[PDB]
Amino acid sequence: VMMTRHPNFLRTAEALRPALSRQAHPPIAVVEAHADAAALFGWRAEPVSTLAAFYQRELSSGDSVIIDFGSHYVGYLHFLCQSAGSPPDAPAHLQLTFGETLSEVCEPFSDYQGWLSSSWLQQQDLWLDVLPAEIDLPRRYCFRYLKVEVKAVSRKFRLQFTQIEVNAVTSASGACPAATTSDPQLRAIDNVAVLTLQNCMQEVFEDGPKRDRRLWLGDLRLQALVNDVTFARHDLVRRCLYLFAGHTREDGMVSANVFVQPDVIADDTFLFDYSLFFVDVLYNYLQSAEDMATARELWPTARRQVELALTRCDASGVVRDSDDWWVFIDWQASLNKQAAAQGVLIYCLQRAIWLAERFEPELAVSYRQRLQQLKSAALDALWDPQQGFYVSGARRQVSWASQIWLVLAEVGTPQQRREIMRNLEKNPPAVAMNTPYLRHHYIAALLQCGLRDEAIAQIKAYWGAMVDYGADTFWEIFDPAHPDFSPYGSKLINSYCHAWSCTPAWFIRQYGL
Amino acid sequence: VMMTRHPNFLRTAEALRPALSRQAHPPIAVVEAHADAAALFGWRAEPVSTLAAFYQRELSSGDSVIIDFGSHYVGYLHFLCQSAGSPPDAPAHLQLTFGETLSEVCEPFSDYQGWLSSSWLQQQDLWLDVLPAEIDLPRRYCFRYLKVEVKAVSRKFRLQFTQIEVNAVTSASGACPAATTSDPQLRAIDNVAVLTLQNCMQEVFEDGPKRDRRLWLGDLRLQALVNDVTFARHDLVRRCLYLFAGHTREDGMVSANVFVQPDVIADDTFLFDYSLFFVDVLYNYLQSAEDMATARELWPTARRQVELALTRCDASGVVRDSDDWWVFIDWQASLNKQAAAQGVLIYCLQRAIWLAERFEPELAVSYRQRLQQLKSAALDALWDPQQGFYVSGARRQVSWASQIWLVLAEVGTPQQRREIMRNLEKNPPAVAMNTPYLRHHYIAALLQCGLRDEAIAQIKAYWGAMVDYGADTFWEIFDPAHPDFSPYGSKLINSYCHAWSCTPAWFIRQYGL
Ligand SMILES: C[C@@H]1O[C@@H](O)[C@H](O)[C@H](O)[C@H]1O
Ligand SMILES: C[C@@H]1O[C@@H](O)[C@H](O)[C@H](O)[C@H]1O
Repeated sequence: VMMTRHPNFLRTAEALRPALSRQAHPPIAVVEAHADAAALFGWRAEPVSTLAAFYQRELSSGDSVIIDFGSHYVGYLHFLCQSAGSPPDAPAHLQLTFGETLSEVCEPFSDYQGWLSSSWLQQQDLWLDVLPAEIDLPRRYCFRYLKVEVKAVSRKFRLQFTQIEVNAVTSASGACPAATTSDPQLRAIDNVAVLTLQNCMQEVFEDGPKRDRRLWLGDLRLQALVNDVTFARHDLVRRCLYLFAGHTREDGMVSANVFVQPDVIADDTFLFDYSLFFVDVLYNYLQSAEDMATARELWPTARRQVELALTRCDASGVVRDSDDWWVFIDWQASLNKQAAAQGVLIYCLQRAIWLAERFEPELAVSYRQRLQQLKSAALDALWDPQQGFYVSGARRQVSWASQIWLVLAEVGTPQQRREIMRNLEKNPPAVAMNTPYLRHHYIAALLQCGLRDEAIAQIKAYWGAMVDYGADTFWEIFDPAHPDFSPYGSKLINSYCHAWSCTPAWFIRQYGL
Repeated sequence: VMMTRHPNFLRTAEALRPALSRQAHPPIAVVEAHADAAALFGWRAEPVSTLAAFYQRELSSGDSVIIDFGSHYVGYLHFLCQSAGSPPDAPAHLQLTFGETLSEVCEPFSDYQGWLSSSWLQQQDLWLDVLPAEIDLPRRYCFRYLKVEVKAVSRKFRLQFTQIEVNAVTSASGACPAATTSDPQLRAIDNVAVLTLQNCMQEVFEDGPKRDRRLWLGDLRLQALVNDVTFARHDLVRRCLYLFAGHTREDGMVSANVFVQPDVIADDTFLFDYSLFFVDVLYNYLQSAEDMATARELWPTARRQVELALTRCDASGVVRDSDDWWVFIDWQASLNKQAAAQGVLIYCLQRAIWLAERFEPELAVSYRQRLQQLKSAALDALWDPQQGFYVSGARRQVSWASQIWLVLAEVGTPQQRREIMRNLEKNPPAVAMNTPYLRHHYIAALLQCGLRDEAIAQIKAYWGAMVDYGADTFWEIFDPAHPDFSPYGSKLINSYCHAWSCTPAWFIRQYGL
């Protein structure tokens, strides 16, 4: 897999690396876990003591506690501990376990049976040869709960903690305007959304601070919108644009995600939709930041994503389907992706035209003709009048995703599109949405068709459910009908702070809901 | 338990802290373990590749190897490793296990049952967030074999080690005269002995570098003898004398062992014999180093150990017996210790007299009378003519230890004592010796009675057995009839480099065997 580096673009990205603010926080309580069928993933917390009382305890082999930090934090653990009893005559062996949910410190990691690496699960053994001890752990953890287990000391002495804190980090340490909304339930959702984005904003826009700690293009697109009306760090959107542009496949296609440690390496994973989203991110960045220099410099990268995407169309102007993981759309293994991909192409071509009008007017003429072909081809090949929905693939599957994306693409007439959104509400497709990522687009489609009250009710029903369940930050994965669901094969390795799920802040602020 | 600090003595000890020499060593092979009934603790090594070939390997989840370092080392692990395949998209989770014997990296630590802390078992989990990686582990390990297990990486990449070394440490980095002996089997034993002492000589004379990494008085006594004819670091014997003298029980009794991290703390463990051995260590130090200043300064400490010990005698001059752990002698739970303790008292009183002659002549007069009382009382109460052995305790137990110590004490006549050592041949006592520590004294008793050929044969039979089994260093525990034996409950937590077992070097060199 041949790649191409662009030193000029990478030097621009490097110069825009943000400083991180570091800030200490103590935890709020010691708790005990109780298995409970009717709770957040089967486990309930009960407060048992303050921390001042825990600092008086003298722990022996086998003793363990769970520390509730009170909110969701990303950062570095610091603690002090010391001996009690006789002079300490052996190392103290501890085991630490970190969780975003309570369930992550109650279910054993040894039972994880998924296709992501188990190494993402947060855990650390320590051997203290000398007491008293001052410990600053080097790895960055993302957690609310911390389990501390004394695996082994000798019978001659006991261990005693005197201080525990987390040093939390973020690049979103600037001001953040308060939301106007007079609706208390939307306010609560906005608060959770903003915290979600804050913890994801680091040296790049990370998708999730526990996992994958990495810049992805689909995620970036949504995060940039929220950033726009919260922390307004346009320099960081610019940095992330130059990163994707600075290291590409040799034919010019941008990667789905980028690493920045130990140096900038772009992944060998390529997605039809994420590539095209480079165009929409560049367009939204121009609108919000008003930086013509950057948009002009990066336009060729955007244009190239379109040149390459258009080669996937057959003679009749419909995107070819295949069984490999060629486009993302949602975490839904049974989803045929052809129709949704057609919609993404048409959506992003439209933005390529708006950009072309400024930087390459002559090309906009032919792009406009091409837009028309694709929309017509979508109607001819994909629309099914009897069902009132678009079908996808050789077996003519009906999904939510197909409808959402072809409505956003503005295929057909405004009243046809409004009729489709009513059809979802009264006659729901079989293949459902699994992520707040895809739900974001459902909301956008509702608003675009002037269904404003329906969009408000939908934000409240879906994201309000996560809030009512007790979420501090919004989740990577959420299907209300199956709250245990994981595409990875364990809810333990899902992310519970994922910024592609924090767009309600944008909807609420931008549309004045 | 009230203690007393002596700042003057501790400042002298601190000023004599030795510099450590650090020196790099590569391992010699990759091996595979095979369960084998007739081998060193049930496990046999087979070489499978060089290290140059292992540095070409690309390891995935579940792969593991065993690295043979070729000898016994004490020090710090350094290695480099890097990614292969796709760009690394998750942390690399490794598990390291360290063993002095092969069995320690083959038997699972999770099965350890014992009264010593399991935290002594050497083990370390690592999560590498970034590759390539340069790793220098901070803890000091004592090992020959190293197991390296890749617990988890993702399917997209593999791990590849490019260098592995141990940085070995010791304070015995000076010259060391070669042994004269023309006997090839004694030469082999001397080589193993010298390496044993070398690894135990650190910032103090440690009893064992894996465990307990600590200065004990009984161990010190034997280590100082060997030091005398090998590395000749008298400054270190002096340091260790001032440590025991510098922090005592409030009534003046020295502790059995001393900690030196984070500061000097003497243990709350007190042993009749180890306390008295302060006298013999001071005496041997004067003979070898010729340092009258130190011996004069520390004489009051020595004298006080005798004052206190003599209070354990009844009116008739026999030491009172009890079932608590009041005296050490050997790791033998079934041993009645009264007779051996009587012998240790008489042995150490004799040295207190030789010291008193120089620093307090008037006291030697009464000590000489007391020596006579104790020897007489030993004959009257403990000698059994019908059996030709000394008995110990109310149940008149016959042990090896009783005979050994009362012969070293020079109770009775030279011929009586020679007849006792012959009797150990013809009617071996029921309660056997479990350590090379006690065996050292058996050898000394043989030599003292002029049984020189028998002492040579006994060094060869016992220590030669450990060599023939494949030992790089001599062991803390060794009963030939039960090689699996542990007073701690698992052979995993025994020490396999214990300097109280390296005295053959002294015997061989000092007596020109
Ligand atoms: C497809 C890509 O990878 C998944 O693991 C994460 O959910 C990420 O947010 C998504 O954009
Ligand atoms: C009794 C004392 O402690 C044991 O654990 C060690 O074997 C040490 O060497 C010994 O001197």
